[PDB]
Amino acid sequence: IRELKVCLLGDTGVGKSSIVCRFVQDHFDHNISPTIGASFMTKTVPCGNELHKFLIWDTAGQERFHSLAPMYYRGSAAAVIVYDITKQDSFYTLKKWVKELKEHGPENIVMAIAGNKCDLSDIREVPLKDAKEYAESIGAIVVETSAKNAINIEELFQGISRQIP
Ligand SMILES: Nc1nc2c(ncn2[C@@H]2O[C@H](COP(=O)(O)OP(=O)(O)NP(=O)(O)O)[C@@H](O)[C@H]2O)c(=O)[nH]1
Ligand SMILES: [Mg+2]
Repeated sequence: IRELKVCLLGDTGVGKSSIVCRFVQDHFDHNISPTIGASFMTKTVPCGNELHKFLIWDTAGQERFHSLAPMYYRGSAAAVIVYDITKQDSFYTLKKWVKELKEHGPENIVMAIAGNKCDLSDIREVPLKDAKEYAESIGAIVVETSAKNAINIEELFQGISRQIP
């Protein structure tokens, strides 16, 4: 068993809790309420010839909670930074989280970007190519996901697993 601390960063409403909830519980609630404080969940996944037990810290995205964020991301093997493909604002917040992360988190932290709500493509505001370049220009992976339709949730975490010895 290889314990991996992962933290979720992103603006409110982007789907951080929905992603974890899909990953861990294989469940989606359209009426999932916001997170107050933080939420911890865990899932063990076989990767190569070793087990990866993800210790997932799903942080509350709301403004009043930013002041509590360094507590969860410090000591993290990886950080999942989530935007909402349907709101471009959520994509600039992603950049502000990346910055804080390169300044206050582990020197060697795995960066993964999730372009959540990809099922709402008919209202897309963030092209995949723009997110792919940004990810490449920061040594991060990018996957467009949908917690709703279970698209690339498992793959998002296979992305983290792949970038570790
Ligand atoms: N269509 C669609 N809706 C989604 C998807 N993921 C999340 N949502 C919806 O988006 C809303 C916010 O989801 P949530 O997971 O709470 O986001 P959050 O970033 O965790 N919220 P908070 O930051 O306040 O804790 C909810 O209504 C949720 O059902 C998705 O892939 N597709
Ligand atoms: Mg939440």
